[PDB]
Amino acid sequence: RGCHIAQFKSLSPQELQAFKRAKDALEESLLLKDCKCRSRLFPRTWDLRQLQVRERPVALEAELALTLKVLEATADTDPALGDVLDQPLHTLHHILSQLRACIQRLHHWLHRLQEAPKKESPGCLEASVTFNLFRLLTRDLNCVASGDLCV
Amino acid sequence: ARGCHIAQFKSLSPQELQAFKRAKDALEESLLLKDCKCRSRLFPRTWDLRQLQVRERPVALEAELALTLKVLEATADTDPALGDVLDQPLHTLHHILSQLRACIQGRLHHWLHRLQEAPKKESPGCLEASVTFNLFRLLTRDLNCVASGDLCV
Repeated sequence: RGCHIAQFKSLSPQELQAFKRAKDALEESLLLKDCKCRSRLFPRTWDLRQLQVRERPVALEAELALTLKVLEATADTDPALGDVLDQPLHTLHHILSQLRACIQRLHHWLHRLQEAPKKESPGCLEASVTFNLFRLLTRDLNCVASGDLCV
Repeated sequence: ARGCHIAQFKSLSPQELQAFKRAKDALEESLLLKDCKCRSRLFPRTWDLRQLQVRERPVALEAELALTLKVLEATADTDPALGDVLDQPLHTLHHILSQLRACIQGRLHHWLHRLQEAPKKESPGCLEASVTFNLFRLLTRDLNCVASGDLCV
């Protein structure tokens, strides 16, 4: 019952760093092929602040679920890269779990995130969630955790 | 260029870092839906300036820097929308290059050779990527190391 979503507004130096190592390793694992994408999963032209407050949670969760799904596919396919994603992925689960435990126009975007693991290559998706990772944790997440004072 | 003054680049500024950060974000977005990646790594995480002796680190940083500062210059010409974001960063990037030059006159030779031979071995999509992912490390860790001389072990 005692949820405290306002905790995710802040994140922390420890988490941030552990995520950076993940990103630094991922990007480093993306450089050796292959080609990427043919569409954009997370355009810098769109933003969670577009929807109404009550809808932003479901978008974030979806976003999370996808980026969680892909980084799991990667963690498996590359054991060495899995050692740097192990804890970050765990924290990523904790965030989403807490999200759905405390929540109780957005379908042109949602439906699109459905046509992703079936319309894009693994490398593409991996690059997508990787570049978007930091925006998810610090910006998008912060936005939802802040409710009515996120405009 | 009227002396050696790079200590001003040790901590940089939250101002500039934001401009580079948004620049890095825009760069990555362009990379998503375009010409693939590299066949080899230009900036291996295993490779570090601290491995070199203090007197040769500035040179290595110089090579690392000019490479990215070129690939970016090219990008800002091919994709002008990106150039409005890369604009100010590049000026700073040049400024540190200029200041750096005024400070100067085995494992090193090979590294600055793969970088010097890079623009004609890897794809433009590969280049724009290697220097983007290495951007931050260069501005914070690598640059700072050269500005710290002996005190960077």
